[PDB]
Amino acid sequence: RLVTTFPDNVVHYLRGKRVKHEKVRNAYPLYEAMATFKGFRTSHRNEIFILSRAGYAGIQRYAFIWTGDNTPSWDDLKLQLQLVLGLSISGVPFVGCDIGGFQGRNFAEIDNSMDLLVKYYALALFFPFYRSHKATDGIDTEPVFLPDYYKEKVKEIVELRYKFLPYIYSLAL
Amino acid sequence: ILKIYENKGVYKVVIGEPFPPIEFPLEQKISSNKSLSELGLTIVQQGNKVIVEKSLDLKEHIIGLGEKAFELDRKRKRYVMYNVDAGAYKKYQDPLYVSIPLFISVKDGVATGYFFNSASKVIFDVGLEEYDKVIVTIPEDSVEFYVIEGPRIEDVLEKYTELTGKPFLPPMWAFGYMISRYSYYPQDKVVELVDIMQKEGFRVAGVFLDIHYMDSYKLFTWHPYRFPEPKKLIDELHKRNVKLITIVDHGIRVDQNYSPFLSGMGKFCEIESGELFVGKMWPGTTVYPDFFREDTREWWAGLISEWLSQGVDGIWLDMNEPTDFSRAIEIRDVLSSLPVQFRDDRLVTTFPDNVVHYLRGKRVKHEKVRNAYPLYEAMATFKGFRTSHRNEIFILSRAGYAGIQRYAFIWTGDNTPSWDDLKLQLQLVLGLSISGVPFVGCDIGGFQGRNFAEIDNSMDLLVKYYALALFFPFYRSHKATDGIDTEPVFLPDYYKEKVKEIVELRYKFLPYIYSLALEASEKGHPVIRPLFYEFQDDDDMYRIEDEYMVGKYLLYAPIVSKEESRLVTLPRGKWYNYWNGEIINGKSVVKSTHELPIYLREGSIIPLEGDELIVYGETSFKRYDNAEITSSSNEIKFSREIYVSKLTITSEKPVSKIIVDDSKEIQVEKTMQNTYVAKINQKIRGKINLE
Repeated sequence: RLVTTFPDNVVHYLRGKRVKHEKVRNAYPLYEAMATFKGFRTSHRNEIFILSRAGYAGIQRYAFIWTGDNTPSWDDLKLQLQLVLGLSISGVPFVGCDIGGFQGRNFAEIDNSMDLLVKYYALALFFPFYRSHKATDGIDTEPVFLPDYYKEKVKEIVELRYKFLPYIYSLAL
Repeated sequence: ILKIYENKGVYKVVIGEPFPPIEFPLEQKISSNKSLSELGLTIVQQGNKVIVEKSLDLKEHIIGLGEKAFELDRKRKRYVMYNVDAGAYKKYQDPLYVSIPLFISVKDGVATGYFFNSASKVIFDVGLEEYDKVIVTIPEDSVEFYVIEGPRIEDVLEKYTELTGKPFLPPMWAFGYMISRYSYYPQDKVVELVDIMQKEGFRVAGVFLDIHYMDSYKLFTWHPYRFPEPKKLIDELHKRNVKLITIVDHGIRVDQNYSPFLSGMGKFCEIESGELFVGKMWPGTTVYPDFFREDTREWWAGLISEWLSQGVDGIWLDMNEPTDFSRAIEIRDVLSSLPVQFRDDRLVTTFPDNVVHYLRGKRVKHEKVRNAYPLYEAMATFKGFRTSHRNEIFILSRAGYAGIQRYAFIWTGDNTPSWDDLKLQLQLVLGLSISGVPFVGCDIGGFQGRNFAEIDNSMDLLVKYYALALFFPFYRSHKATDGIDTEPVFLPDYYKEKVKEIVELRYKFLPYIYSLALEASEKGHPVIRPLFYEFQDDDDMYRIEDEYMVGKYLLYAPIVSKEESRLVTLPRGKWYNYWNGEIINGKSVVKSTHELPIYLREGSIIPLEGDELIVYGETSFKRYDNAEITSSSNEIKFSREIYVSKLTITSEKPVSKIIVDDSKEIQVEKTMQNTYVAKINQKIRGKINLE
């Protein structure tokens, strides 16, 4: 995976000084989020919403963070919980994961069963960021495409979330 | 150029000047009034390619495409139709062994079929490239496809079957319990095993002989040491009423003293430059028959016929994708030393690109007609049975193309034993079934042995396989060389008894299954069906994949997990619980009450072993022996005199007595809720009344 990072000969200008990318790499997303947040101010937009995949200390000033490209599976339920809680205990409060898992059907070790999907909705019941996201070749995971049995379960879980939204938002404040 | 022909709700669209892999007759070529736009299609011709587009709505369902390791509703995936030796395939792997370029669209409850008659590497991009479109790409400058009107899915399949060919009617023993392995030998061991199986109560219909029976893998030969007395072997099995099916590959060994090689000369596949296509297969250096040629077909039929004359009862065609290993071996020889791990590109096992065939006198590239290869091999093999005046025909094929149903059964190849595979096998056989190939099955217990860690050989999983395929048309146990022995006789009594009861239950339902087979060969209706086939108007049905219908009357929800019970989704209408007698209202979810969750639909007639008969509601049914049975008000009519042993009537209203032909009255007995039994044990002229 390290092959997907910027090469070693890349440089930036931090506070007027020329520095190597490897010395300041992790702060890159922080400064991008900062500039994007500034973009909302420039528009006199009071309701700000920014989602970021990467981050560094301070990223909480400007954005929500979701756990990226997770794989649908029973084990992933426990993994996502460790990921969001680790982020949360580290200063980044607004977090979540892709409900139903991002990965589609590009490899065998993916579990697209509907009862697992229902467990994802239930797992993130109280997560700050509650989003369903799926890859291009993954089955359609919108609740409206589920058999009535499962559709009703997702419907009741989402309604229960909205019922607790006031509490969640107070904690956000 | 663009021509459109119509007739019987089937539009034949011709783009350019097509040269089909096989020609399908049209009994009325009437030029159509409907245009492409009224057909909802867009067509583009480019660099030797034809792209056909159709819109795709959010609620629209796409089914078919044959053997696909994916969910039955095919949306959000780009499929490739190219026969390939899939090896130890896993879910979501594509492509596989069979290529049926047919897909059915169900929009607003109405079904429409689309069949592209090209055996080239056709791409079906179902809402992937463009979320709201189905894009079909045919790698040829010309092509002929058909739009098949429904409106019922069954209506599309009847027309499709009418077009490509009705399934042949196989003998009843072809649906019996088959034992197989890779491989059973020497000949004395084959008989010993059959004896133990029968002695312990297992009714074995036939045994399959894999490649170890041949002499150095040479087709049409017997291993001199393992099978020195083929006649003895054959008579012993027949003496025990057991059929013998022998595997036959497609590779002819390049051997100077091998008869088939010498007699087949002139009829083998060639390469662009004119030499023979010499490759690698089980017998080593090999050449392959060009089955696209009439004469090659006649030559093959002759060898088959001669082979059948020793008393062999069936032919099992394998590796007929067609597969070749020369490329793989070439790579393994050059990089064998290197301590690096190779990638598993299955496409490397297909024929090279420079291979050519002669189709209807014309020289064509293998890549243009590849998928039809197994079809022509099966055709020639079927012709071999005719040449032998053999009425009971049995042919098993691994690969296939549209029309393969005319000549053979298809099994899902080299599956891996695992709990997840239970669900995969169900999608595979149902996909094949909804695509025109009715006689299908999978290797019970899984083919893979112990050549890699991710294989589950637990006995309770094995039992679940037997239970899963309870109603599959093809019921065979097959295992790889290094796999544990999976024959029931080697299981602890606890598990052995369970397999025994499952097999007995299958034989009890054989009459119904065989009647559905007759229906398949006459009307092209599949034997096993996904729920959406009978209830295409209910969107929920397209997400149910661990349940399947056997015919129009029986719903089976096999247990595909370690649980003791499962949730069963019942379609609209009333359903009768086969085991405890409960009748539940459709469009609901209930918990299973038995290990084998079977439910009968209101309006069912099911013939069982030993002339037994189950009737629930009003319907009409044709038994395999031509006897038609009809149930209405309180009357069961028979098209002709037939014997009836035990009659079971399920009814919410009590039944005190039945009357045979207006005179004799038979004692009725309430055995459980909604269940009434009458021990008739006598011939019935024409009717039975209920009171």
